[PDB]
Amino acid sequence: AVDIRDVKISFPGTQNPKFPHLRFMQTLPAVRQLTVCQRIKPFHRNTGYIFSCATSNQDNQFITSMYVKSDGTLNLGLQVNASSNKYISCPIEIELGQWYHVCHVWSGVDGRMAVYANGSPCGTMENVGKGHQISAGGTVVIGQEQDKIGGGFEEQESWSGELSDLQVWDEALTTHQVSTVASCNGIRPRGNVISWMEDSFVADDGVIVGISHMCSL
Amino acid sequence: AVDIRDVKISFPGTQNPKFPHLRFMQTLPAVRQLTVCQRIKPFHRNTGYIFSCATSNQDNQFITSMYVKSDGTLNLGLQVNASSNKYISCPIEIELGQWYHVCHVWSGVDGRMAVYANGSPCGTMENVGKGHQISAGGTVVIGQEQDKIGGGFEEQESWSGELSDLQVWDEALTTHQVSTVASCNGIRPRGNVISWMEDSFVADDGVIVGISHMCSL
Amino acid sequence: AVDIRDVKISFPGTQNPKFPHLRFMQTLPAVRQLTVCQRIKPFHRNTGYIFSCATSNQDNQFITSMYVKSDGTLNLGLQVNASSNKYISCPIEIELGQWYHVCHVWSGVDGRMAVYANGSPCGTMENVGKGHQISAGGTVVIGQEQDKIGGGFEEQESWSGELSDLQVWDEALTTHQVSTVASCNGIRPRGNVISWMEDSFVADDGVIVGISHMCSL
Amino acid sequence: AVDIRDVKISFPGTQNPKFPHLRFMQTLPAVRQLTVCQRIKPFHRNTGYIFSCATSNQDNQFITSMYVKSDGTLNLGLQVNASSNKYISCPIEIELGQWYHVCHVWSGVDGRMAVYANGSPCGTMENVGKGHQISAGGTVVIGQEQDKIGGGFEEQESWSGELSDLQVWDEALTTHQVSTVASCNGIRPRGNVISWMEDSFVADDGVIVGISHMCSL
Amino acid sequence: AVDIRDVKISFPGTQNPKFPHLRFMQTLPAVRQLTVCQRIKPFHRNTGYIFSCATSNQDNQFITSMYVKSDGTLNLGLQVNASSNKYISCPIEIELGQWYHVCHVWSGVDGRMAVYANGSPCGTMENVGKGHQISAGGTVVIGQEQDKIGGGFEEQESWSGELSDLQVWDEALTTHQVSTVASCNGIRPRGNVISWMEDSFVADDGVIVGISHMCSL
Amino acid sequence: AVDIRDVKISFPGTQNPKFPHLRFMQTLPAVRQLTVCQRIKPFHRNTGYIFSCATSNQDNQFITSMYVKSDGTLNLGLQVNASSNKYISCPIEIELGQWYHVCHVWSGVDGRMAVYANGSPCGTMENVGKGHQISAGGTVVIGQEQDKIGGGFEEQESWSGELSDLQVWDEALTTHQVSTVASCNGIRPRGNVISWMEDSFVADDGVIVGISHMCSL
Amino acid sequence: AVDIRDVKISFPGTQNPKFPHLRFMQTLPAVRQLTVCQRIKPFHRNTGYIFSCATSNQDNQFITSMYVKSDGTLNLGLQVNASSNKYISCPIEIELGQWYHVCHVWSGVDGRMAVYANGSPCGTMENVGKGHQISAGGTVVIGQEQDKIGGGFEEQESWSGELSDLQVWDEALTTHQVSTVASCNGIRPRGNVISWMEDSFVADDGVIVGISHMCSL
Amino acid sequence: AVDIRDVKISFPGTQNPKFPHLRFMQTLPAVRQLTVCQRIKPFHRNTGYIFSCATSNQDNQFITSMYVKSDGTLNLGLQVNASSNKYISCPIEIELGQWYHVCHVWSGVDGRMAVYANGSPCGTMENVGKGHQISAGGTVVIGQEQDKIGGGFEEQESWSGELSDLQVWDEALTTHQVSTVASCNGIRPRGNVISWMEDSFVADDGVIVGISHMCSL
Amino acid sequence: AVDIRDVKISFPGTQNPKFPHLRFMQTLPAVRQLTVCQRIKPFHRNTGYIFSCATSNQDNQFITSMYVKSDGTLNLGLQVNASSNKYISCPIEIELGQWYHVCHVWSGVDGRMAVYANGSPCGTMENVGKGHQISAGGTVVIGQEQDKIGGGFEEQESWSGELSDLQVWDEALTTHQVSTVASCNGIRPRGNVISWMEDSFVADDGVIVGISHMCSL
Ligand SMILES: [Ca+2]
Ligand SMILES: [Ca+2]
Ligand SMILES: [Ca+2]
Ligand SMILES: [Ca+2]
Ligand SMILES: [Ca+2]
Ligand SMILES: [Ca+2]
Ligand SMILES: [Ca+2]
Ligand SMILES: [Ca+2]
Ligand SMILES: [Ca+2]
Ligand SMILES: [Ca+2]
Ligand SMILES: [Ca+2]
Ligand SMILES: [Ca+2]
Ligand SMILES: [Ca+2]
Ligand SMILES: [Ca+2]
Ligand SMILES: [Ca+2]
Ligand SMILES: [Ca+2]
Ligand SMILES: [Ca+2]
Ligand SMILES: [Ca+2]
Repeated sequence: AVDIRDVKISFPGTQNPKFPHLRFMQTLPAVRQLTVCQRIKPFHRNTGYIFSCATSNQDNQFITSMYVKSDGTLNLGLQVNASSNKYISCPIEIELGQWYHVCHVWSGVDGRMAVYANGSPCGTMENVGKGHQISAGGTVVIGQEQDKIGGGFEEQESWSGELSDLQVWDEALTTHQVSTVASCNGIRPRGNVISWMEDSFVADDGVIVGISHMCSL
Repeated sequence: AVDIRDVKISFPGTQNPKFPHLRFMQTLPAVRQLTVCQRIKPFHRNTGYIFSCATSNQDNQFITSMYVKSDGTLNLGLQVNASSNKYISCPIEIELGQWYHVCHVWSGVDGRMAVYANGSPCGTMENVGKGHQISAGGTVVIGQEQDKIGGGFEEQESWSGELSDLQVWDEALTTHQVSTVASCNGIRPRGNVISWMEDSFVADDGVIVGISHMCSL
Repeated sequence: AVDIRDVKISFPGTQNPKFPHLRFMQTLPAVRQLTVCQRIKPFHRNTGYIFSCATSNQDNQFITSMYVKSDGTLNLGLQVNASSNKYISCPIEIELGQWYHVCHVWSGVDGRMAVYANGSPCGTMENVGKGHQISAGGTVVIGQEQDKIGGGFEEQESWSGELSDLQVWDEALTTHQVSTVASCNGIRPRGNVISWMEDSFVADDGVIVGISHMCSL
Repeated sequence: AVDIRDVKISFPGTQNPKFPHLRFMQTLPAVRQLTVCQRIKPFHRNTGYIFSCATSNQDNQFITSMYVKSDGTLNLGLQVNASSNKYISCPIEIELGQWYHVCHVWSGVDGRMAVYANGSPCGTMENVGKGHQISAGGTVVIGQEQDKIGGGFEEQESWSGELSDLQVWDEALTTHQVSTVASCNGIRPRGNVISWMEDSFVADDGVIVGISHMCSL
Repeated sequence: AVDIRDVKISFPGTQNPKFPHLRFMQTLPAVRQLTVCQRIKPFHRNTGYIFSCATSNQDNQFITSMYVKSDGTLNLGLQVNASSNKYISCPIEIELGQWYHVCHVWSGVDGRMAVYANGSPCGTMENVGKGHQISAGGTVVIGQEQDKIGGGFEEQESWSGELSDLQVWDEALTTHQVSTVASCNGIRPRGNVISWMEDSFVADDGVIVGISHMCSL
Repeated sequence: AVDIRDVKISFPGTQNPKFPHLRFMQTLPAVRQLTVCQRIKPFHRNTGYIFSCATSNQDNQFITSMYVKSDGTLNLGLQVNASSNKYISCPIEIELGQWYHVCHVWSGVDGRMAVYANGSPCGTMENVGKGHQISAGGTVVIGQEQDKIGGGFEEQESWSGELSDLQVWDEALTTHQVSTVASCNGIRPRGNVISWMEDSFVADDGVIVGISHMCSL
Repeated sequence: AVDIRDVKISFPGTQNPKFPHLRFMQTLPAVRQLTVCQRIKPFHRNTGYIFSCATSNQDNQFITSMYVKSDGTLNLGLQVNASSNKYISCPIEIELGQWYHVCHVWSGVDGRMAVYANGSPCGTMENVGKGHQISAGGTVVIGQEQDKIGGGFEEQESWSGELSDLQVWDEALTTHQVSTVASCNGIRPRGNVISWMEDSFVADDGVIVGISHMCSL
Repeated sequence: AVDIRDVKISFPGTQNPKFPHLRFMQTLPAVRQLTVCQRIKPFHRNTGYIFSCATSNQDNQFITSMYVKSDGTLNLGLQVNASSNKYISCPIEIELGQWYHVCHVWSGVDGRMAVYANGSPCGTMENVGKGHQISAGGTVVIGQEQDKIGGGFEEQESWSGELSDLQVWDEALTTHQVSTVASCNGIRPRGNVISWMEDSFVADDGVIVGISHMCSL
Repeated sequence: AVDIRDVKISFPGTQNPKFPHLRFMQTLPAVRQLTVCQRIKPFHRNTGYIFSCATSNQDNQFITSMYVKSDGTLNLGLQVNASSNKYISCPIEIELGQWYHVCHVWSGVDGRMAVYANGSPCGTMENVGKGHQISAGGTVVIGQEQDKIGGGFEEQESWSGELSDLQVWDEALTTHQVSTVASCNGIRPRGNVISWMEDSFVADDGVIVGISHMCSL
């Protein structure tokens, strides 16, 4: 049968008061490094936030985002501890309505940031949350940007499209690791902090549950 | 990895205006026979409707329901074409918070009804929608009873608990077939009209997505 | 994948001017013996004709029919060269909306007739078309009784239900052969005069094409 | 035995009031992307519509069509939401009465259109239903162009020839995927929204059911 | 594919001036023993000659024949050197239009005669051509009785039905050998003087060539 | 044992009133394309017709023929719907008394004609029965040209020689298919409309039945 | 090498201000059922708490405990939502300084309680937290009883001994499941909420890390 | 399952009076050579001591340390018998928050010192404890520098980061050996004096126990 | 080659000032349970001490001893924390100069004592060091009884004979474990605190090193 990792979620589109999203049941432990990967099929070209981690006193602990520009260039962004969104553009032309594997690697130890598109690195950046350590209790929401724990959504910050195979590690995966994670036929590794479908989450406001044909047809 | 059929959905509990439920994307074709099976972990002992099929002019086309009585006896009910809920009790003591495999087999050809609990038949009944044929376009909702297409929910008719491996055939499976469907280690067959996780559906109002440990530990 | 022999056709029901049926492209050679087998899911209990073979000057060359009685007894009928329908009842209780394998064996050589239900013989009969030889050019229609080549249907003579795995031999199969033909897991033999799905036919008036779950689930 | 995917349907030719065609039993869910592939043996060189998807208030939701020009060039057309037929010509000379594999890929997300002939791309086009999303409930008819749900056929818009292995996905398959879909000896994938022979359909007005010798001889 | 030994010939029926029959190209060597076996599906119950061997001066060198009596008993006859037909009845009830394996074993050395039905002996007889030796040059005709070399047929002596797997040895096979020859799944031995299909023969007057379903279905 | 496909028929030679020939029991369905292949050992160098298909109102529906010219060149002809024999010469020198594999491919869809000699194409031709569709009920005769259904033979139009492995498809096989059909050791495919030895036929006027040593020695 | 599940922790013994214990990094999601299993080597015979789950406003959310009586009888206790310790004695004589596998199964759905010793059930109890649902954010501490989140330890409530293979599920495992969990050579399943060694935890006050020789020697 | 050698310990960071560290239960025998290897993920760039061996009268018997310089160069230090820290820089740029395998090889026999980074030698040094022999009874502490047996920690001398697969031999491994020790997929050898996880140790002050993803993902 | 575990040591016999013995290099960690097993070939029948563990303030921390009585009965003794030698006699007749496997199991947790002879238990005893915990730093001497750390030997307390396969665990092995340890062909387990030949020791005063033929010949 199809593999559990090929299950996908669809974020139809936001418009107050409907905010399709996902909220994980368990909260994240305290972490000082983090790698978040997932397969995405973007719908809009404007900025939208995908992964949102918020604590009782910092709704902007960790937030991954993206936006495509006119020439079709992919721009992956990361914000740590209410900082400003830092972006890194990838040498790939995006086609709205298509699948892509993306990873964000963050290391508060030295404040390094690295984003990957399809197993290939796009580039790194520094002074991104350097010295910062996400407090324990992070609540995770997908497809919406929290301003309140698991709430306070702004339709203009939401992200629409399809998503699946979300994996998260509290370690900064190396460039050679990231590539084994993105490959479809690879060994398909699982995150230690969050393994797609293995860690339960909550759904609301019309998310569609289906299957991703990116890897298997 | 875990199999896609072991994914489960949790229906936390209803209380206006929150109605956790599922609504399938595709509507059912016109059918004159129907077998609906699924694994369930009931939470409450009072009547709740699980499978609800409604058309633009008959919100009560097909509705499976259940309720446990004081002695712990399982009672599976079926209602066809706005008829009255017909019940058949099973020779098994239910334990709220535990897994059970259940099937409802309906044949409008002769109006026969048969319900099974864990691959074993509980009994049959007659004159249940005899001669009736569910019109094409049936909309399916899980965990809520529709009074309107995909809506008009009544908190008192909702069903809470956990559910998974929902399979549906537009044929009246035989007693020997039903048993091969319920077994965990069996060949695990898939429904032709609805295959759990293979046919996409919509989620709203806090359903929890996780994994069922009934079959595999 | 599912086997080609598991394809089924559904005959919704007749009502002038709609006569759902099938008409084979090639006509039958001249034959003096004939075995017609197929899997059927009857809808009505009243007489209906399944296999109809008609020539330019005898629309009643060969016609298989059936009807269930009050007690649920199966009655298989055969008519040869405009004779009268001869019936043989089988020791099995029919359940409208269920699958059954049936065969009609006719031998104009001695005029013997034998009908089987699920690989088991129901009984034989004599003086049924004895000495008769169906002329070459027989046109075959399924689910309707011809009074004209490929036409002249009477809605009261039509047969509704589901059908599949239709096999036809111009030889009178033995009782031991018929049994290997009816078994699902058996070698599944194919008719030499007509092999289900292998010999093309024409469809009209709303027959539904799908798949039979009698053998494979 | 021959594989179920090799079953073919023949559309003899239209002439009021006879409109040979197929109508699928289940209606399409709401989709915003779509890939329709199938093997075809064209009879006429003039425009004819193959796949027709119509909703209660837009009989022109999605319609694939084709026509061969004097020099034998294949022209595949697509029309979305009552737009005008957009065509893309392929670098292949058509031979009426021969087999060809064809795919139409549409993505309302960015309005992109791509057509393939025998696993190879013919070219793409833009602004084709951009932003459009086919409403849920699409009724599909093959070999006829609907002006009414499952009706209102115009013999000048009908398409004749032979067809088989019709596969449909609610995702925009990639160019590398389309190629594995068209190959005969390939893994032969099945559509998630419509799998030839697996999803039941209705037949009327003389369609011939047989077998395609394109792949297997 | 089907085996060459399963090819069958049909002798429709004689009526002056039409005499369906077979005539072997090569003539038989001089023999003093002979075993002739073959599978037959009799049509009429009256006497008919199957194997006819004639020389330029004795049209009645060797002739096998059969006839069924009222109670359905099989009677196999043999005539040697213009003697009178000697018969031996078999303990089996014949059913016109069915297959049976038959052998005639003759030994001019001691004049013994033995006939078998389905690998089992029916009985022996003596003083049948004792001391006789069929002269070289015997011409063989099937389904007709010669009064002239390869001619002089009498419609009343013809034999109708189906025949196949004709084997002939110039040795008197033992009872244990005959049984290995009759079995379908056995090693299927071939005659040394005549091997069905291996030794060419001539056909005239409407014999039908087809395939026997006695052994393989 | 030798394969059933290696059985051959010999057409000794015609001379009124003797017309050695074969007539198939079942008639051909209505077809608009046709591929007829067979192995032949020609005896005479003058024109002779091999495959003759006639309907109740057109004795010249489809007729394959051949003739060798002085330099030994093979000329394969085809006539459709009483048209005139169209010929295509092959780049091979024929040797009367030798085996050759030949195919005629006809497509009434575009009126194309193609003939092959030993798996290799000799050439194509156009405007051969374009738009024509052979009516249902075609009677097939081998080695004689019908002027009447199964009769009206003219000794000057007869064809003598040996023939075997006759295969017929109601589809226009491609050039790559034709080659797999002609090879001896190949997979040896079977025609869907007529499979040598599998579809019964009638014989008269001295045809010799034997075995072909073209493929196996 | 030794398996990761055989790692053990030693709780030397408490004496203010030293409180050897473990505190898991991630907090428990909200749960309404729970199965906690682990291998233990008890040191003292008096009551000691092993598993302690505390939330911001209920330090007594879930607490497993045990004590051995004079006759060596094992007594497993459970306390839910500040209730009173409920005990169930097991039919086994404990030997301080030896290994034992223990499981606590709780289901707030019906308030059922069941404890096991070495894969065998000791007995069940009711009205234990019935209707209760542990709030999300439970902090888990091992070997100490919290009166404050991750603190407020009372040396008289601490538990000493050795522990390993701690597994936790948010489902109420069945009696048949518990048995496969306790066996050493079994498949050794892992908890979905807490998998020994897989989910990180914090150590303080002298816990000894080593290896358990209960299973492997 | 994950291998026992992949268990890691995290040293959060020191700040009086909290001194996260490890103290092995068994003391080191008397040794005159020593190889200490382990996988480390450094947090700070300033000097920190990792391995500390102290006896009743020399708290500075053996101490491994490291520090990264501005340009990211790794500097591994060793101190023997209260000598001064001798350093050797490695040709590798360190990235705080990443994994590296490191070994210190010391031989009091000739006073040679050699340090390796990732299986490769960085360089050697001499006159380092030449003639010295560590007295029996060495107590080992990790992540803290002892000034007292198992105590007297100075927060400015502590080392933070993650560590795992600590192996120790009382022999001076060769350069070829060190390389097989550092490889992940290698045979993974174990130290004879200290084998990670195999020899028990004590934990205090918040060390985190988890798993290293350096080798296995 | 012979296995390392079959190496044996011979204790010739003591007589001041010669005290043949062994002293392990590493000292024992602090333990509260202990299992000491070894193969022995006794020479004298009078009491002799084998395993002696002494700390800087208790030369009598743990001492195993034995003596054979007149009837040949084996008596195994144990002394803990300067207590008095407690003995347990075994139901086996000893033969000086022969091999025997012996184990002493001590559990200070409950003060239980158990001795085994050849995998079989001889009996248990209580109140033997109950509550006692051997302090860290135990020095081990074999074949001599220490009154001083690694010294102060008394010739009358020495033990002579041959010994090998000495294994020691800081856990109280179960009776079923002890039996797998004693068997020669068994899996031959190794102690975690002391593995024969794997943990280095010192030799003096004429111990003979050789090989034991108890297990392998
Ligand atoms: Ca925010
Ligand atoms: Ca916001
Ligand atoms: Ca309702
Ligand atoms: Ca309602
Ligand atoms: Ca009629
Ligand atoms: Ca009629
Ligand atoms: Ca239209
Ligand atoms: Ca139209
Ligand atoms: Ca005669
Ligand atoms: Ca005669
Ligand atoms: Ca003619
Ligand atoms: Ca003519
Ligand atoms: Ca408390
Ligand atoms: Ca307390
Ligand atoms: Ca120091
Ligand atoms: Ca210091
Ligand atoms: Ca002493
Ligand atoms: Ca002493």
